[PDB]
Amino acid sequence: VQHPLDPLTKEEFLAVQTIVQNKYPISNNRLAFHYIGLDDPEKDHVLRYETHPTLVSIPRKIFVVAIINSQTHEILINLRIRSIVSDNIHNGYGFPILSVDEQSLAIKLPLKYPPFIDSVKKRGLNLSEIVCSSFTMGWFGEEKNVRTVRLDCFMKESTVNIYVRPITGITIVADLDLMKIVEYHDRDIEAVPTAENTEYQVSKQSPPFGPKQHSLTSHQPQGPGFQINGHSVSWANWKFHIGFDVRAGIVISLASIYDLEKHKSRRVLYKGYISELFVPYQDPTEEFYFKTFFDSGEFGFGLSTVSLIPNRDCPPHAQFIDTYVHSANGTPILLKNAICVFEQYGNIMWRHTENGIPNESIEESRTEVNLIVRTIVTVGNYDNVIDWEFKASGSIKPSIALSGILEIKGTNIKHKDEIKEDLHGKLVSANSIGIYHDHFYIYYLDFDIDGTHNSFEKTSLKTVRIKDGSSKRKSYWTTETQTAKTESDAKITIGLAPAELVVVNPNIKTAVGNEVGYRLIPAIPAHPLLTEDDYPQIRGAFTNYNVWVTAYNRTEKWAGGLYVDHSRGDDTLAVWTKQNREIVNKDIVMWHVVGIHHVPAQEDFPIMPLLSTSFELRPTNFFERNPVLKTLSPRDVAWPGC
Amino acid sequence: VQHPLDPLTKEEFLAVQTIVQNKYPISNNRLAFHYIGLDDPEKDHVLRYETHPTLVSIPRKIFVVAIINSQTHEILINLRIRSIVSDNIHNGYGFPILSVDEQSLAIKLPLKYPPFIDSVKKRGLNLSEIVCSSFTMGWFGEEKNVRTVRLDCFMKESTVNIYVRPITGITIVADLDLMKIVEYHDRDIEAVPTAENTEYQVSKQSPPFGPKQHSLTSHQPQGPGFQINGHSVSWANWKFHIGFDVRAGIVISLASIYDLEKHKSRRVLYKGYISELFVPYQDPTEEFYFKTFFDSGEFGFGLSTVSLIPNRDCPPHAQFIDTYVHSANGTPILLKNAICVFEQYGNIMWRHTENGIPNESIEESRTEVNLIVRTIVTVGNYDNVIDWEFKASGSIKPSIALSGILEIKGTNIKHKDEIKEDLHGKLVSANSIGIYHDHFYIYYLDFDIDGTHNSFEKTSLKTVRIKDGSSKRKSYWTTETQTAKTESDAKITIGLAPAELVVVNPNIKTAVGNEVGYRLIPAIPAHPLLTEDDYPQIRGAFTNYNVWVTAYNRTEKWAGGLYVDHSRGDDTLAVWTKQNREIVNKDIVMWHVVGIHHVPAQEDFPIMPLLSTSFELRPTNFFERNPVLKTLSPRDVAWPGC
Ligand SMILES: *[C@@H]1O[C@H](CO)[C@@H](O)[C@H](O)[C@H]1NC(C)=O
Ligand SMILES: *[C@@H]1O[C@H](CO)[C@@H](O)[C@H](O)[C@H]1NC(C)=O
Ligand SMILES: *[C@@H]1O[C@H](CO)[C@@H](O)[C@H](O)[C@H]1NC(C)=O
Ligand SMILES: *[C@@H]1O[C@H](CO)[C@@H](O)[C@H](O)[C@H]1NC(C)=O
Ligand SMILES: [Cu+2]
Ligand SMILES: [Cu+2]
Ligand SMILES: [Mn+2]
Ligand SMILES: [Mn+2]
Ligand SMILES: [Xe]
Ligand SMILES: [Xe]
Ligand SMILES: [Xe]
Ligand SMILES: [Xe]
Repeated sequence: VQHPLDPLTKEEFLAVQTIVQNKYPISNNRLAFHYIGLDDPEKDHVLRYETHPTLVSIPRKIFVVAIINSQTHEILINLRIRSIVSDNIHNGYGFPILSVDEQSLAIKLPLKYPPFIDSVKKRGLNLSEIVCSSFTMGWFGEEKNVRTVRLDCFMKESTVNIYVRPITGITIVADLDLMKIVEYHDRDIEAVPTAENTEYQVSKQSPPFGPKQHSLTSHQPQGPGFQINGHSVSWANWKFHIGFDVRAGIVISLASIYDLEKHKSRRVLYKGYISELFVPYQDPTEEFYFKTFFDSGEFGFGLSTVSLIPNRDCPPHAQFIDTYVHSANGTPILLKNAICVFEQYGNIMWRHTENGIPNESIEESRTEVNLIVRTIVTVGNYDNVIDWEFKASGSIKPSIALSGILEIKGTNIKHKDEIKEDLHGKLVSANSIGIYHDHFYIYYLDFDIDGTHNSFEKTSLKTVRIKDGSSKRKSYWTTETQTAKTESDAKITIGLAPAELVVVNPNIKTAVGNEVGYRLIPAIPAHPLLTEDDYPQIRGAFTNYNVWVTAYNRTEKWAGGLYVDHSRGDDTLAVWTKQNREIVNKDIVMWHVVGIHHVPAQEDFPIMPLLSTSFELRPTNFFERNPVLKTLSPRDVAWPGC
Repeated sequence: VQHPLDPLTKEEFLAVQTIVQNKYPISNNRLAFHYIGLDDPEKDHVLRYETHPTLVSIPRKIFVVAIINSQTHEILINLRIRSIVSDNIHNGYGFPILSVDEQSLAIKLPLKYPPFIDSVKKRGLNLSEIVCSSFTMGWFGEEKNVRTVRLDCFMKESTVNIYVRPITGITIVADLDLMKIVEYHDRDIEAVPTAENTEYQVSKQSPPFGPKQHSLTSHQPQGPGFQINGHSVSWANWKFHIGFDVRAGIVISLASIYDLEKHKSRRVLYKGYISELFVPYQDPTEEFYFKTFFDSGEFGFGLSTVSLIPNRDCPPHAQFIDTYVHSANGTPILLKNAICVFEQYGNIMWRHTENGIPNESIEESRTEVNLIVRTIVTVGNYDNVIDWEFKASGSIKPSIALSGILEIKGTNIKHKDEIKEDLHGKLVSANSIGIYHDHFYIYYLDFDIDGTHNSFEKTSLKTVRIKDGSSKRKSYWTTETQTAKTESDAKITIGLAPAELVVVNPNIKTAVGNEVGYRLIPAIPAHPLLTEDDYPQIRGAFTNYNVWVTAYNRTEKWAGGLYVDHSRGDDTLAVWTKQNREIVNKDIVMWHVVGIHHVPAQEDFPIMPLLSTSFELRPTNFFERNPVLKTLSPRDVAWPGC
């Protein structure tokens, strides 16, 4: 019943807590769990299990990152035999994911800190309605290596929208290990933006409302087209596994599509997730220079996954999957409605109207039903709606949509005509600067296109000029396909030259002889605007290209490095690929960076309408012909479906 | 009841036919109507009519392009008084949109032409199962200016999928005025691809089918959220007018959004349509060198609009709008279900989960209902699904999706290993080359952002390096806004440098002082790969940039020129902008070129799954704040049961 790639259960978190506590009792040890996740089973074992799932036995192994007595420990546990197989101290740079508990403690410190109390009083602000939040500080060339954060504070009072009410102008640094403020500098007095009209909760808003949106009700006469057996999904011609990890968030594994013509299930994607985020702000002053969050490695995408609100975050009749996370003391926490799965209707699958045959009317239009797997991750002010969409046609469409709250920098300025220098953002409301920033996400995409042995092909589009009278045309374009030999050949800056980027299996061809493959259709690319030598850009060097390909390696999981808080950037994707390994006809992995540059506008305030992005992974000579040529539209059914 | 921008009614087409026949009787004149459309009412009159629609009287004026006795006539008619106001002969280069009737005659010619009959017999093909199609030939520097086309032929037999069964290797040129074949060269014998498994009609396919897709049934308890009064749509906070023209196809006009905070209807888009298409093939041999269709100007997007199939091309409960087109003799033809309007559910409008306030759980997620207006244009083998999507948030999202059939070049080659030279396409099936080609579409977007006096702003994102020790950061980015002064400043190649492109009203600002505007968020851009001096690229010079801005001019409607068939490219958007007019704080128009490079894959055969493209027009300081801050989700209703 339990699949080897399943997320950790309540029971497994408790056994981990127990096994680690046994070695390090809380009576004589300060013990904090900062990561508890499944140690990836060896791929060859997983592939053996797939073909004989009743026979192949894989032990559940757990990787744990724990701070014990102010030292970072890496602990591997075999849960079958309830033993610790290894326990090593991390000696390199960087620190684990911040825990929720230590943040909850850190944000109370300013409220009892006499210099903060005096700064607050001098501004005439109500101390009892201040909330603070912990921001990571990264690394800026210093040799000092301590677990410090910056604490920023905000007014609440008549609104819960705290992020639009900063108390701007105060430096507070807190050491999380010591749990105390180690630096304080009250620099500038800035007005706190009003609470008026910042409220986003319907219960706290007043009329008028509008425009009115008409309701819709719907029903599937034969129920859902997908079945979830534990974490294993069967839907239409697809099978895949839904996993979940406290750091990565959602993980799509073992994605295979049934080829009706060949009567065989065929692998596309062994493993797909978001490996890291990078959200660099563009305000170089003391107020914000340090704010370039790596959400996944600094806060945990899984740890920060929210409960989906039925009928809103997912359509009605969506099916929900609960997951478990853990707290700092190792206790499992139920995360209700962490993921949902639903079907989407209305799309045209394909069509043709034929009018070229005299005296014949021919038309055919068919519709598709698509599958969406959705999860939502909220880190502080940003909400990220993460979707994986599957289509019978074989396309997979990973998408990310952004909402939430702008990070506001407070200012005395009320109108644009008062601005006399670069504010490093747009004035989106009185006293409110929306600071310029980027969102970069990098996907790990372990394609095993019809098997593990794959290659990466760049199909360049090139212009040929005809000068020799051999045609009336002066020009045309044609393709020129190059196989990337090493990792340096697969570092692509999209938009420099026209090309299709394809992962193929060179060992498997269609009957006419084309290598089977999948191609990336990207959205308009964001490129880094920081300099390559800037400290946050070194740490976020995984954003240096839009696409990368590496040789598959178990231990290469996290693009910003295993330890991201205060990282020096000596363990990123950029660093790994300096080895310049061979990537021809072997197990390879694609990494794809997506992102936007955010120039805030007034529409983003006080809460922001969804901005949707997407890319498509499209079968490209994977099938002999259109895989949905023989796929029928869903039947028409008169309301109410009986 | 009749709005000035309404499409031509049956009655109006008949009056036009009558008026023109009365001056040019068919007893003494050869008369063909190639275009009959609404002569655009003057803008200042239309704006006056909007404010007083019961009082302002605009005469319906009709523009007609007719070939009369082998001369092209331009005829303007005032229908109120049933008179011809002007009748001028076109003396320049190029010819009108091909009529359906003359093509029907032209495609029969090969079947009675003894050299074709002999060429067909020599290949052993069944003459009674051959169908031919007329292809435009453009212009390639020759001084000759006649209405010729290339005729290509196809086998039918056990399939209606003719385009995948070419008879390749025969040149046939026919003069449409003379209605005869004026050139014939049988060059090469190529195998005709098999009919086997080319069928896309469900009634002509055999098992097995799959995967099974589950049905859905739906109902709106309070009916549709939109009303259509004639051609004027009211939905949510939008009003706009749906028009139709035999050349352009669908036209969206007078799009205004109600701003609840200001209690006022505010203009965004005066007029939006697809002005031209350009589909250059990349085979320079005698077989295809000439094939670079300008769909709209050569065949008519409106004339080529198909009837939408209920429940397939549009979801159930969509509302349909009939239009009229015309035949060559000027008779109105009813086009049932030419356009549909429906509402789309499921999207998150915005959300936030707040976890930063100790001991408080705060979450809010709202959904939006969006509006889709759809039409489908099929020219030969290509099907284009054209959508205009409106959102309560103010975004407009025009989209184009592509399906239909590949244009196949027949060949004796069965496997890729047999290929010894550039075939100018991919081998997608035995004997079947899918020839490389592009699709370029150009949109006319007459934004009148909260009024007619607008400017075009390029907000460049620039990297600044800090060297002088004033920050721990080495770098950041900021914005630099430049207003385009003249047309040369507004010719944008997207992807060269990072920037937001915004149309603003410089005379209207938000209370905090930002200019009201709308911004373009484009898809990954296609750029021309023909040389600029190639004959098709001169004719299609409107594709030379992704974005253009011109001063509003009534007569500048068609980006490839008024007369496209055999054009020399002396009347394109590129030519008009050599005037380099001023475009600061005045009535301006944006043109946006969208497109793809199509490298055919086997999945595209024998009929192709939908490839969807889109861009967003997003309000950018247009509103004081998030316009849907106070918009409530549609109410949830439980399935009633049985
Ligand atoms: C400060 O805030 C508290 C609520 O947390 C309120 O009871 C009190 O009256 C406030 N003080 C002032 C000066 O407004
Ligand atoms: C896997 O990658 C890491 C470095 O990123 C390295 O320590 C290890 O040797 C690699 N293993 C292989 C098989 O190359
Ligand atoms: C040619 O096709 C017709 C049907 O259009 C059929 O009746 C006839 O027998 C065919 N002849 C050959 C040579 O197959
Ligand atoms: C309006 O457009 C036409 C065609 O491009 C041109 O001949 C005319 O001069 C234009 N008006 C101005 C003032 O540019
Ligand atoms: Cu942002
Ligand atoms: Cu195409
Ligand atoms: Mn792989
Ligand atoms: Mn305008
Ligand atoms: Xe995004
Ligand atoms: Xe890919
Ligand atoms: Xe498209
Ligand atoms: Xe725009």
